[PDB]
Amino acid sequence: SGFRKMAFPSGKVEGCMVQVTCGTTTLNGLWLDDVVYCPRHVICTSEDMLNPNYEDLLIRKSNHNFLVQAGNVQLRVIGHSMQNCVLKLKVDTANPKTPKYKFVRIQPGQTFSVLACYNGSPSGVYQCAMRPNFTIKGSFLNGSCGSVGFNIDYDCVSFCYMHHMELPTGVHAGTDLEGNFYGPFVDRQTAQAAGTDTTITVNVLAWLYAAVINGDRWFLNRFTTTLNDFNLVAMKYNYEPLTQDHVDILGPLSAQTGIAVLDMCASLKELLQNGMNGRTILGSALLEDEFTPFDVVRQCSGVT
Amino acid sequence: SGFRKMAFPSGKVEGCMVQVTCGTTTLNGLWLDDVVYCPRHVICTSEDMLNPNYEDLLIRKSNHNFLVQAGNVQLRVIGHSMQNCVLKLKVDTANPKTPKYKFVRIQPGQTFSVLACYNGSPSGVYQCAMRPNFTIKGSFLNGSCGSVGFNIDYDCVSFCYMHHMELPTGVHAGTDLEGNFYGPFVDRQTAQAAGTDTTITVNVLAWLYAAVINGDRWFLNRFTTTLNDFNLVAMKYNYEPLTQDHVDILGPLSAQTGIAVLDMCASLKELLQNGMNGRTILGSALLEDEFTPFDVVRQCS
Ligand SMILES: *C(=N)[C@H](C[C@@H]1CCNC1=O)NC(=O)[C@H](CC1CC1)NC(=O)c1cc2c(OC)cccc2[nH]1
Ligand SMILES: *C(=N)[C@H](C[C@@H]1CCNC1=O)NC(=O)[C@H](CC1CC1)NC(=O)c1cc2c(OC)cccc2[nH]1
Ligand code: NA
Repeated sequence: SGFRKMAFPSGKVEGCMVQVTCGTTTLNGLWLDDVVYCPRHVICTSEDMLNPNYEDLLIRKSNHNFLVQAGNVQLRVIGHSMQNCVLKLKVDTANPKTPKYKFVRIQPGQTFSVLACYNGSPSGVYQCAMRPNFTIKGSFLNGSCGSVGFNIDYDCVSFCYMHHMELPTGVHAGTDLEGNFYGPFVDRQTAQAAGTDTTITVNVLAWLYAAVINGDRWFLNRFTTTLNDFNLVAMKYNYEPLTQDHVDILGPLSAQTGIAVLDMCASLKELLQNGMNGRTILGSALLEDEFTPFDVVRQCSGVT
Repeated sequence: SGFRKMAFPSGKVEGCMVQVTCGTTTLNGLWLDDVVYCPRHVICTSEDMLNPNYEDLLIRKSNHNFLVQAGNVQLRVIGHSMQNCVLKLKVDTANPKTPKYKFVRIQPGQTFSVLACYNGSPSGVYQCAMRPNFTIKGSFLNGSCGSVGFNIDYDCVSFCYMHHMELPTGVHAGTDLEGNFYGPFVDRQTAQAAGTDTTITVNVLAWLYAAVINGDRWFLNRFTTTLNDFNLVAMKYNYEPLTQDHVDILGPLSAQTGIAVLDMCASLKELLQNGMNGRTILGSALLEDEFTPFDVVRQCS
């Protein structure tokens, strides 16, 4: 037992982190097969960052302008291209540590592990959630761009995030592995504001199911509600609306505890309208929203 | 910026996890060089677990009773011995993925990363602290015994923990890699209670410095306290006392933020006496004590 914010084992991703340098700018890249993926602003200097014309800047670069390094070992760049905000550098060596992998674009509310790297060296790993406003409350410093977030299913690594930016409020922004930003953010040296954040409702429900599994069930009530009425109230309490996918992935926890999704939604609606009244859930007095139903299933059943 | 519970990258440890089976019991082992380390209760049956005479049980086993598996590859056991609660199985193959490593015993208040594994397959990694009562607030299920905790210094892995047991309260217990339990716990199948736990004060102070570095400073005040008066109040609230060494290691964070240590201690004393008033610090409604000063420095610099 015990419930912890848990990250995936990072070895498979560690085996793929490299160091990409253009001129004096050094950030991190992802070496899969014979291709290295990294943020394109590696080709920028400071004066270019303020308003960059990445096409014009890339036409001026050649293969021999890119220094790719695994450790201190150079990988020769034999091709280069730009896909949205991601630079793809074809190298001369296929990574022998390439795992089975996919590129996926996650939805707001999903979690993933971030491998914080600097100069191609992994420094840390932590668990993160894509907020409803398409930011992440990560932990990044200078030189962390190109660090990736990922999940692992069986032995297959699904890469979903590449880091690019820190907003003035201290949250972070990035793209998928196809270079498309999450949210309305652009890779420019500008102070950009995110929309107002909200609470991830499906994750709070997953946490309440985790409570019921461990005996904590004072918050259950008689009532049920329709999905639409619940979403209407939830938006009034700065909670995200619940999608059909959300109801579907809550299915296993509903079957394990015997509590239907809409019944638990009525329980949470009562919690939002009346409060907690001093009482606690899993010790905590705050409702936790960065555990997905998958995370609860993973820690309350064991997976891989 | 930002602050998260961060674990060390686990790849070097993943390269060493194997599956150890004796009879019907299967748990995890650590394969370093030509030796596999695992919890000794792998040799016990449900009958033995109540009051196991481990040396009698071990002398009755042979090399061929132990099935060591690296993924889908059998490792032939050519020796076996016992160091306290840890069984050491000598195999015929040296692990090529063996990193530079050390066996260390950590003190209460220190943190480490846990690689939770089942049947030799790593499933998760998270950050833990050795509680003052020598438990850890981990996340372990059946078959997780043999999972290890560790830190990493440049490229050297310091193994400090091997998991053995879950207490009735849901906290966890284990040994160092020399087989000596942390705390008054025993590897037998009984309900075992821990001593009263206290809060790691120096860690709370480091985490308040982390909160100041990341903008949160509603809890600060214009007051200052002496070390002894702060320790009086802290012990009143079941907090471990703050030593001069603790004050010194907070030095870098004090220099970075410009807040003296005793100034922050006045802030924390006000927090303990008054409460949070519904407010939060770094998204937490409770005072966090599982970040050492070094963890904060490493993350905020
Ligand atoms: C990549 N190495 C780096 C990582 C940042 C720095 C601190 N922690 C992080 O997460 N990324 C950047 O520095 C990016 C680069 C631009 C292409 C996006 N810039 C920012 O994150 C950035 C720039 C500003 C700014 O510029 C005037 C004003 C306010 C905030 C801000 N953030
Ligand atoms: C190892 N695979 C396993 C890991 C446990 C199971 C549940 N989660 C964990 O962390 N360890 C055990 O099962 C140990 C074995 C000990 C003999 C060394 N046993 C316990 O943790 C245990 C036994 C009891 C008990 O027995 C009557 C009563 C209450 C609690 C308890 N915990
Ligand atoms: Na003060």
